[PDB]
Amino acid sequence: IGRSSVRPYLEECTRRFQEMFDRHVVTRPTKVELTDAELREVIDDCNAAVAPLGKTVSDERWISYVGLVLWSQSPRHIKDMEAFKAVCVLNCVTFVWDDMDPALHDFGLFLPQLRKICEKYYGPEDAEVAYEAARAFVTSDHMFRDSPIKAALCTTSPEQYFRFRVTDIGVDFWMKMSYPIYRHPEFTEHAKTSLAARMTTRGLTIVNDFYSYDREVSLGQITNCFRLCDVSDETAFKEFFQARLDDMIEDIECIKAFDQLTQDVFLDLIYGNFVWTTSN
Amino acid sequence: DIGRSSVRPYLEECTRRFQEMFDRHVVTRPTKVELTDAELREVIDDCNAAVAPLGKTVSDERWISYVGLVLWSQSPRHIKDMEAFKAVCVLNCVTFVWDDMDPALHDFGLFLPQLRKICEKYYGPEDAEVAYEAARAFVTSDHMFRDSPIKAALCTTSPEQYFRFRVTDIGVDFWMKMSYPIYRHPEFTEHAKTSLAARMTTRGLTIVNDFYSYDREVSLGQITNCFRLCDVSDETAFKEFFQARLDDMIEDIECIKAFDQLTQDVFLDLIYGNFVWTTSN
Ligand code: NA
Ligand code: NA
Repeated sequence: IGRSSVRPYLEECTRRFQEMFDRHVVTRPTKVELTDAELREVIDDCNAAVAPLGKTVSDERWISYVGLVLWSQSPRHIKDMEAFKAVCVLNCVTFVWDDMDPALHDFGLFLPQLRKICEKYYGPEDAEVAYEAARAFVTSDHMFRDSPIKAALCTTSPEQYFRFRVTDIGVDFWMKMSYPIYRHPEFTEHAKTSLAARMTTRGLTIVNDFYSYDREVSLGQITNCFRLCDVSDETAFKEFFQARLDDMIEDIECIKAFDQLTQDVFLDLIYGNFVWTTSN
Repeated sequence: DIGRSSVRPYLEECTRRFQEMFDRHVVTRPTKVELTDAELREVIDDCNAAVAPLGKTVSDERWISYVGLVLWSQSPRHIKDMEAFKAVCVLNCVTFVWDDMDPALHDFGLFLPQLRKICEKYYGPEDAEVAYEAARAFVTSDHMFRDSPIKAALCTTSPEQYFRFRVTDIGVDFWMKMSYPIYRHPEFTEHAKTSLAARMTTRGLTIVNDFYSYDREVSLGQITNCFRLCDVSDETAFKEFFQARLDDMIEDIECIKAFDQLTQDVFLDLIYGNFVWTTSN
């Protein structure tokens, strides 16, 4: 699996993902607009949060990361741009954290910076919800490095793998820091029960996994669902890829039973993630 | 008509096969946490206080029957905090009583402050907020999904969509988020807080609960039961579906054995203890 690649399938799978979204989601992703002042505030807060780790990060790097939030959130339904900036900052600094050598992970310096971001942008209750989700996420990543649990869950079956990824891909965290953006009671409850995360995990993870496969297997990373099939066998791969598209479609069609605003947000997230993933 | 279907022809054989599966795959027999008379009386007093604003009188016998689920399903070897344990006893019991009420009588303005009072009595400041939020989210979910098209979609589409809904709906995320203070075990605490603990144990709990509640639930039009996804009046179709559900339980148990020893003891004691309590009452 160390020298395997999905490169033969890259164009066809991209085309098929886009065809699926065009058929099943229809509504095209749009990019949330930040003013120059708002982007500056976001970048200032990102830099302050990773400064204690000695990180200098370029504006260009921060802006590439924040594009995920601008594309994946749902601009029609935004009601709180302070929460929106918080998600921009939290997303960005977690990306930088996840790219660092783990041996330099100083939780004592980083967790208080996450808390500071949450207390700046959210009300008291929401700040605790967002902070706990951020804490749980980065703590999980640390716990499962070389854990037998990760090996068991990621190699047993797609169901066990996606069960691990509800947390490990970050979508529970994303939902629990994003609901204040929308101030929509139903969405808030689905975020807090993690049903929102459970409904969107496969569509986010399958896309992310396909486009990270070559890099991740080159680094010995096992958290990728395409490791569960023999990608070098075109027949096995196409069968597995179709099964994953079927998973995404079943989730999308189930999401359409949610209330209109919630379904818009869930579907914008899955489709926006795909656009951002393929653009950068 | 599914409203008249029954799993009664399969009751004995399925009970035997569940027990055979647990004997082979979990091995360690459930044991009952012991409560002193004083501790049991404190639990019952707090249960009665919590539901008194609703005008509910409940008998000691009824509370003790509910308490038994916690005494059987928790893991006595690993207990470190019996205050947390009493909290789970009280929260389990009052939630059972709430769920058995006519929903027309659900006064959240009266009930939620009583849950908060319980949490603040028995837990530290941080844990009290975690347990209360999970209790709040659970009872709020029940309210918002009554007659919801989301419930219909998730519960009729596939077993995977159904179990995704039941991670919350059957209460196991709530259970884990009020139970981790019992054990003060850092790994378990994190699995409870990420809800991986709930996701690992949902199928084993739900399949057992669904099997023994089927006749009751279908007679009331309740759709939250995985055996509605098969034709239980066709023996061949039922046996195939039941085996598939047993396979799900086994795959989860075998995966749970990859967790650290204390965590896996707690997870497996929960699934197997739930089955013992379910069949005894
Ligand atoms: Na968008
Ligand atoms: Na037990």
